[PDB]
Amino acid sequence: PDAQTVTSVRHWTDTLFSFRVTRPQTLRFRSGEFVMIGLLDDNGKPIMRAYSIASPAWDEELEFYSIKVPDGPLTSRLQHIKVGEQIILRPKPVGTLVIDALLPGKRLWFLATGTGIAPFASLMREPEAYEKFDEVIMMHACRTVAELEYGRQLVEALQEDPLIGELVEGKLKYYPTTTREEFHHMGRITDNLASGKVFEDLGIAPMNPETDRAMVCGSLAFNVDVMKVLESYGLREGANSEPREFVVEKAFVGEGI
Ligand SMILES: Cc1cc2nc3c(=O)[nH]c(=O)nc-3n(C[C@H](O)[C@H](O)[C@H](O)COP(=O)(O)OP(=O)(O)OC[C@H]3O[C@@H](n4cnc5c(N)ncnc54)[C@H](O)[C@@H]3O)c2cc1C
Ligand SMILES: Nc1ncnc2c1ncn2[C@@H]1O[C@H](COP(=O)(O)O)[C@@H](O)[C@H]1OP(=O)(O)O
Ligand SMILES: CCCCCCCS[C@@H]1O[C@H](CO)[C@@H](O)[C@H](O)[C@H]1O
Repeated sequence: PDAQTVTSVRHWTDTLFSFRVTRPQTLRFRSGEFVMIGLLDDNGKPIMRAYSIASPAWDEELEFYSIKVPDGPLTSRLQHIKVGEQIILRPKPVGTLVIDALLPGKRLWFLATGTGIAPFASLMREPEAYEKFDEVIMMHACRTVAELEYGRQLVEALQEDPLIGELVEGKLKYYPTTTREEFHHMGRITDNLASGKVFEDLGIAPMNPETDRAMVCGSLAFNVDVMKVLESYGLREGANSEPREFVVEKAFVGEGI
């Protein structure tokens, strides 16, 4: 188990923060995968938790998007982490949110809620996504506007980039929504896909197995409800052994805070 150093921290809300750490020279992974990271308790025993790598495979540094669960063994501590301090990292990537587990196609959808946007923060900055697919749709649903900030700034920086800010724009469509606070676009991913509102707002054709591929990341309940909506459009679940139209992964275990 490696010990890497925090090089920067940013707090978004009273329950969300992101940070970057040095990457082990040897660590290799595919954008979208996750690894175990953690801290030591008081007796010096490791407290490890799965975490999607929020940064792309080519990024020399590792990024993470994290929840804050006071009373949560890991994040009650991790939320206090400072630049210069370190985290325990098991350099062994895994996960079902890899491009290789999807049949090639034209449109790739990223469906996420809460911190579930983490593996897509990585995949949206992954070159392969824009060369194996013509369009990338990022649907991010959270309760408030503030919880969408991390994703917004990330997406904004890609579209404003002097060199590719225009190459991405037009190919990457950002569709954030809130379900509690007022915002120009609201509603759950499931409802907006079922009613067809999102196809409407983005001016695109309905979803179909022939052109559409999807990756889902949220609570287990979300994942289940989303799978039903996807299957009702013709798409099917795939895997690395038998690639299909969509793949899913739990954003966290339990009902979530
Ligand atoms: C494949 C996989 C990947 C994950 N990737 C991330 C990630 O990139 N970032 C991240 O913050 N977490 C991620 N999680 C959750 C993560 O593993 C830990 O649960 C998180 O670090 C909280 O740990 P804790 O010890 O502070 O609280 P825990 O005791 O683990 O959880 C207490 C409760 O808080 C809630 N909770 C935990 N994590 C979240 C979350 N992210 N969002 C909303 N509610 C949550 C759940 O109800 C949980 O039961 C991932 C989980 C899995 C299974
Ligand atoms: N089973 C589900 N299907 C679709 N959307 C969900 C589901 N469960 C929660 N959501 C939504 O995902 C987001 C994050 O929720 P949470 O913070 O509780 O984990 C919220 O917008 C929430 O919408 P809503 O507020 O309507 O439940
Ligand atoms: C020789 C032991 C190296 C431990 C590396 C993994 C990080 S461990 C981590 O470290 C922080 C300060 O760095 C502490 O504040 C925190 O409580 C502790 O869990």
